Amino acid sequence: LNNCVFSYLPSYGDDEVSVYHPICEAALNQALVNTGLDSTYEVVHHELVGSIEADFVIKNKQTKKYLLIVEVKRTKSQVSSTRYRLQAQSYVREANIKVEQHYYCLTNLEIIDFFKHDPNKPVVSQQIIEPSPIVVGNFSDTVSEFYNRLVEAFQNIIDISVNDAGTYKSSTANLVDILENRKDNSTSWHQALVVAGYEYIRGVLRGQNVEVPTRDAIYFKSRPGRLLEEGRKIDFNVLFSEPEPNTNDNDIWNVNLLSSLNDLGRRILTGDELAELIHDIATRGRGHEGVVPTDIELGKVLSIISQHILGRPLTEDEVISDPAAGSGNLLATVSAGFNNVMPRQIWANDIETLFLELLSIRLGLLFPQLVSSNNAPTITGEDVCSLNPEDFANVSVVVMNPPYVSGVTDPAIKRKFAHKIIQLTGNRPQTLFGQIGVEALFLELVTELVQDGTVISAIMPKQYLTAQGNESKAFREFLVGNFGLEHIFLYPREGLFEEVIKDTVVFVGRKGSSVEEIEVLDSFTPLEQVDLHNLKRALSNSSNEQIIQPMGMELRKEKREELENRVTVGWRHITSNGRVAEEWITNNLESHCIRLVASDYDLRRGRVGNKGASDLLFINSKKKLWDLLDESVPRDWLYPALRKVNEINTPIFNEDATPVRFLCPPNSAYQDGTGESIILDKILDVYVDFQVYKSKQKKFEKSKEELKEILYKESDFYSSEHTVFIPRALRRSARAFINEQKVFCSTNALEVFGGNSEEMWLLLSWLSSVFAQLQFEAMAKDQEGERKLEKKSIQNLYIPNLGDIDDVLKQDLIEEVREIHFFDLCRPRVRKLDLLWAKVFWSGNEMSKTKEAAELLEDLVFERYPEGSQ
Ligand SMILES: Nc1ncnc2c1ncn2[C@@H]1O[C@H](CSCC[C@H](N)C(=O)O)[C@@H](O)[C@H]1O
Ligand SMILES: [Mn+2]
Repeated sequence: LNNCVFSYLPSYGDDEVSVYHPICEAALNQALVNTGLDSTYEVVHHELVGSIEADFVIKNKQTKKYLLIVEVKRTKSQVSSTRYRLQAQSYVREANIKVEQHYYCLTNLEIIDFFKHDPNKPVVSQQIIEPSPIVVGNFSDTVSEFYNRLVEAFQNIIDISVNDAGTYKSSTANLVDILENRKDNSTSWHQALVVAGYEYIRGVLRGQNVEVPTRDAIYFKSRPGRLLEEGRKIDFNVLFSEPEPNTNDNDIWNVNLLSSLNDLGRRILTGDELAELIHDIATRGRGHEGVVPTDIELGKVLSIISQHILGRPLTEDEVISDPAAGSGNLLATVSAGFNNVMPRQIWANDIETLFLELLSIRLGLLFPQLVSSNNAPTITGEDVCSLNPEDFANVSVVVMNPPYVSGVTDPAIKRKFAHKIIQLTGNRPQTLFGQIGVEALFLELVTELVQDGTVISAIMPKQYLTAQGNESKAFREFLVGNFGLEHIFLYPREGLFEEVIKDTVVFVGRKGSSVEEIEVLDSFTPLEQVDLHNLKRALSNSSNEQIIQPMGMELRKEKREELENRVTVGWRHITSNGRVAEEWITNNLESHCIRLVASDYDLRRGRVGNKGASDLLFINSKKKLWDLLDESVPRDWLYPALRKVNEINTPIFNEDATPVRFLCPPNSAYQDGTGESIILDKILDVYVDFQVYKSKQKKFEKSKEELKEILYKESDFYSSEHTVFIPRALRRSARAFINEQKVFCSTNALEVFGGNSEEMWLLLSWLSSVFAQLQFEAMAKDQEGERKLEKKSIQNLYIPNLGDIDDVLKQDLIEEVREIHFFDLCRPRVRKLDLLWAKVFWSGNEMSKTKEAAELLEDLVFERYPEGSQ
């Protein structure tokens, strides 16, 4: 009977996992029972698929293959969004051979969109399957009717998937086609959007009991000028402008397509569907791109933060602006969070004129009860460098996801922004130093353009927080200057093939202010899990003394003086990433480990080559000397050596690991009469002559007698079998190695010794894991550039209790070392070695705790050394 156990339907602001997921899960299960497919298929919540986690999969019990992937979102605008449709599609691409059928689904429960991934036709809107979009209802509906309809829709979708009976929606496809062919013709592009938009707008508005002109577009086919006038009576001036459609248009006067668009409007009741569809096609000369991909969850949080920095109500004359509006998603989301805004207070601008219509459509239908011929958003298609302070006079809040170009700045773009800033301020840009990015110039230009007190919220690459180039230094100077930084928001973002990523940040300023303490807001939780009601109240209750933390987040305060004085070095000190990692290590690793210093092992800095004559000790390190000497040195006098920690690149430190050699003559080479002493005399002779050759005065004083003694001494600093070596300085590779035979090590590495073969290989296996590396990055929480750790800090590393690993596993752990290289710290990946080690610490859950360490490591490394991720 579909008996519902739920008392309420969600609110858009409810935590997705806590509130939406149980409803969706109960419905999927019921759908399997109703059709009797529960004998064959199971519902799995949070299914790990490669490096990502799916909200729901319908999974075959016997084969473990995927019938259907279901991704849940909170809002209708999210379901319409190409970004989130690509995220859902990604699960099918990541599952590949584990797939039964290529069907996937995106839903906020109110609306279900149903798709079939086809690798030979990857464009999302080409993949919508009939009868999407399925309108289940609205969250203000009676729960039981709504729940029943949810169950029936899932039943339909499951039946179609299991039989591979899906059919691609043709109208969507026909409209995509029409627009793709008009992309390079602004006249016909616009003409198509006039007709299509008229029909879609009328559907959205009629479904919401808003009065619309009663005649359908096709009625005006012979008099299209009338279509323009009929549209203007609703609003959307920039859409309902010239040029008129042509009567002779071979594509747009199609009853089927036009009805379909009107119906689509009736179904969605939002401007989002059509706007996203247009944006996909228009944004094909990409880019067009900005700092982050579409993030509606972020936009919702930004809205709350903006209002809190504003610190007062927005009056009726005050405007909310996005000067590089793009798709309109961010402006639409942020605007919607201001109760009582009028359509006339929203201003969207973008240089790309192909976005004009879609911006009109999205933002005009945003407030469907209010939009009219006298009350509509302003939509402009101007380069920011053409705008003037007067254009921003009424602007009280700016939000932006500024243009970003992942590569090398176009100098003509650079110049165009710089001149405009010079013109406005009389001075060069505060940000234009080093290898400038357009995003910083854009932000600075907008800042100069607005009035004091204007709230400016900008999404920026996180590198700006922590990087040490002159461009990041100048940027932080800008932030605590004119920009009037008040708030820093740190959050995790979602990627196509990566669950969480901390590579972006939000900077919120109030122009011309100089607040004493700057807010730092850190979300430990993905933004979909943030209860928006809790956050609203946490920010506005946080008085002077008592700082109230929102759930899954920490709010802290930093003194401006501290950021001002730490502008060259960076603001890494403000992030919590190092603290949580220290906590994670303590709650998960410490009980089963001991500190290296407590253990039986000895620690010692590499001894070789500390007291000069490096070029002789490492006979083959210098090419010109070696071109001379190579024919003169017996191969068995050469021992594998470490000078620069860089030259090894493998866990096994032997002759095959490195070409670098140390010169160790045998004992008989030092006594007189033998042939060995002869061989050595020859060598030293040629060495002396080359030192002359290199000398400007053709002089070298030091005798063979002395060189003999140095070589004899340094020979005694060899490293015993099964030493494990720790580089003192690393950039990007997780480096640790072991030797099997006698080697020589420079001062550039730390030596660990004392154990036996097995104890030593196990320690190497540990050092090669994400867990040991995590600990290193934690000790280095206050560093930039290379990670430099000496005996002092490494003494304190936690190493696993020897008597805690089972003998089979010990054998698996050592073995695994034999089949790895050095993992990339900027992009760690969970692998057998880590999972193996995970068995020592956890029964629940190996994968998920190993996946956490990996993510924490990645985030810490991104702070210390960004460039490895670009
Ligand atoms: N020089 C310039 N002046 C004004 N706007 C610009 C610009 N260069 C790029 N832009 C715009 O900056 C935008 C990046 S932001 C991407 C917008 C995103 N869809 C959203 O909802 O926020 C692009 O749309 C691009 O057209
Ligand atoms: Mn979800």
